[PDB]
Parts: sequence; C-alpha cells; structure tokens
Amino acid sequence: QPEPDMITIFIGTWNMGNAPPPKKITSWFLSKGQGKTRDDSADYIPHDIYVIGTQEDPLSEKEWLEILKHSLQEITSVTFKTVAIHTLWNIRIVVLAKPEHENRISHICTDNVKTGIANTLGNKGAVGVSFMFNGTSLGFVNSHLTSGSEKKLRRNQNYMNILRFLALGDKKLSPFNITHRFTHLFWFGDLNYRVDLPTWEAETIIQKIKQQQYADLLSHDQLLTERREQKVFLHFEEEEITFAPTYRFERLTRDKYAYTKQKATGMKYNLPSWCDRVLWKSYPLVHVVCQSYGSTSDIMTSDHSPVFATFEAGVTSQFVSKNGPGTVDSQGQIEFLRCYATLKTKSQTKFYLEFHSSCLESFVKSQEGENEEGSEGELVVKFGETLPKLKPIISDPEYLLDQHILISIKSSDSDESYGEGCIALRLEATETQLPIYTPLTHHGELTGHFQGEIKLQTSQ
Ligand SMILES: CN1CCC[C@@H](OC(=O)c2ccco2)C1
Repeated sequence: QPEPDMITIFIGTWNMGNAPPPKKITSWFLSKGQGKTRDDSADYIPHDIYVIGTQEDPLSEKEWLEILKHSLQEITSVTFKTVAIHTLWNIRIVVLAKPEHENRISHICTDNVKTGIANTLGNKGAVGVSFMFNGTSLGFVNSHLTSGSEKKLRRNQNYMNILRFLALGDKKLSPFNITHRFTHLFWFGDLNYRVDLPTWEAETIIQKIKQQQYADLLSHDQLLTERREQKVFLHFEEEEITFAPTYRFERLTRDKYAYTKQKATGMKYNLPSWCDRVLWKSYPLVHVVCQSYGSTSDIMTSDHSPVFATFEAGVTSQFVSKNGPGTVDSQGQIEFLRCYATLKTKSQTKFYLEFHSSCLESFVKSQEGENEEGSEGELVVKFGETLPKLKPIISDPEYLLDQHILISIKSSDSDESYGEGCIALRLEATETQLPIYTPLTHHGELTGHFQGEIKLQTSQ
C-alpha cells in the first residue's frame, strides 16, 4: 500500500438561500456546468478529500451529511468517511475523505469566528477545519462575509478578523496565523464581493452574461480589484473565472437574474456578481494545480448557484529514519548568510527571529539583529552571518528538500511578531549558497521582507 505523493481535493461552496437542496446535486461534485469543468472520463474517479462549505444552510448536520454521502456513493460507489463537520449559525463546513485515508488523517481541528460588533454580530463569519494528511498540513475556511455592494471594506475587515482569530493547525506555531500554518490553505465561501458597476447598467450586465462576455464585468469584480490593490487575500491565488456570476438568480430557473431593489433586499440592488469563490495559498514550491473552477447549471433551489473547484495537491509521507523523529540527524544542517529583514514599522526597537518547522525538534530563537536605515527611510534589521545553524531531525534529502521554515521577526521588548513569512527548502542545489526571499506579513498585511542566502546540507 504505497503512500500518495499527490491527492485531489474537491472544494464546494454553496449559499443554499435557506432552502432544502434538490434531490440530485451530483453535478456539483462532478465539476459540471459552466467555467473550467472536469472531463467526463474522470466521473467515477473519487477525489481524495471533499470539503463542502454552505451558507444560509437550512439543514441539520445529520440531514446534510446523509445527502452528501448518498451523492458521493452514487457517483463513486465509495462510502466516504466524515473527517469533520462544523456549523456556526447557518455557515457549515463538511470534510469527507475516502475510507483508505482514515489512518493518514490526524490532528483534526475545527473552529469558527463571528465577525462584526453588536448590530453586525449575529449571522456572518467563518468556520474552518484543519488536519494532517501524512506529512502535509491542510486548512479549510468557509466564510460568509458581509453582504451589499457598498460594503467591500467590511468584507476586507471580516477577512482580517477571520485569519487572525480562527484557531486551526498547530498551536505551537504561536506567532503564525492560518495564512502560514498549512502546506495548503483553501479559503472559500460566499465572500459577497460584487460587480461594482452603476445600477442603471443592470440590463447591460445581463446582456454581457448572456453573451458569455465576462471581461468587462470581471474588471469591476470587487474581490479581484481589492486583491490587486492588496486590500484583502494577499498572497492567495484564484483560478481565472470563466463561468457566469453565481448570484442573484430567481429560484427554480437559471434563466433570470433578480437584481432590482426590493423591501426584502433592504432597497439594495444585487447586480449579478461572483459572490461565491474559492481561493488558496500553498507554501512556496509545493505542487498545487487547479483542475476545475466553475458553477453548476442544474441546481436552482437557491438564489446562488453552487461553485466547485478541484485541486491536485502535493503531499508528503510521515517520514521515519533510525535517527529522527526523537533525535537530530547530525548529517543535516541549514545555514543562513547575508540575511536582512526590511520592516515597514515606524517603531525603533530591537528584533530577533524565530525559525519554526516540523523538521526541527522545536522552534529556534536567533540573537538580536542590528538595526540600520534603508535609503528610503526604512528599518533594516541586519542578521548578516549571525543566524543559528538549524539542525533538522532528518537529513535525508527526500524529506528535507520538501520542508519549509516559517520565520517570525519579533520585538525583543514585547515578543510580538512584526512579520511572518515562509522559506521553501526545495532548493536548486545543496551545499551551495542560494538566494532566499519571503515577504513578511502580520494579520495578513504586508509588514516587510526577509532576504538572504541559504546553504542546505543533506545526507547526500
Ligand atoms: C482592510 N485593510 C486592508 C489593507 C490593510 C489594512 O489597512 C488598514 O488598516 C488601513 C488603515 C488606514 C488605511 O488602511 C486593512
């Protein structure tokens, strides 16, 4: 029974519009309909993991699990195992996996974040699941963000609150939020970003959709434009959108968008929009390939159409040698040369680095760097040659070149992280000085950069 080095992951997001689903939802899990769809020749091939995010979900967990399991069994003839299910209000995440993966999956976490204060705390937020799959950490977030075309800033704030406060993954990675804790992080949901065009243009927009001419609509998609201006989802990826806007439809057909202001909308227009989205962020130089991203055409109980995305995702095996785990492999070492952190902070305080990685017995604290001034006023923390030599638990290059080092730059005075980043050890060469780089973020906001050289020694 060989351990996989690749799995496929299905991500689904559906705002169910508080209505039970139709009797057949198989098209969703088959990635059929509009956009980048899955080849018919793959229909009987199960994905390894199915992650289902719903919003405005009127079903009990039991009712929805029974529908999902019966759907996958009908498609695949496989009885999928429940990894995790978590519900906040009407926001739900279900993770199903093939039974052969039961003993590959461990460290299952669930959490939720409620967004907003008083007025705004009551129905929006996120649920999430993480686990290990052999040597690979996987995180999944289903968020239902603030509605309304005029509230893109609120959505960006909701995103900020969710990535700060969602407690998934390894709690020993204390300086790191969910945007750094996982080999692969998938964030999906009713993100509620809208096509930001004048109200009077609604019929023009509908025309554009009927012509499958999305270019002029996507150029006004608030998620794409906010991402381009680095207001949200910094360092996340999204597949190109080639399907019609998934909101807001008249129920029981897909032929009609319902966009006009009504008492029930709070006298707001709902111009056709790509509310329903899947984004991801993987550690550098890990295999992740989007193999589908689209919407179904035949599921019409909601004012949203379901969205699907599928991924190839690189995974690693749970490595055991004669040495690690439980002792350093003295054959291996990670060295750092000419290392500098450039920070955006206006503060003048001493900094040190922490190195965190599952290839180390425990995190490593550096000595303090020496602060200098960049040309354009900036704080530059010099580490030069002073960073420690890291001693990985296993020196085998088949393990070590697949690993990553998380870096936090911490204030000596407060121990608060000013910036988090990640370095891949998937180098072009070993025993060779090679450039390294990571941006540094805090609360998912760009706070600086870390650059230098690495020199990696493996058993080879
Ligand atoms: C929501 N945003 C997105 C950009 C980064 C961060 O921006 C601010 O906090 C801010 C204050 C004044 C102007 O920007 C949070």
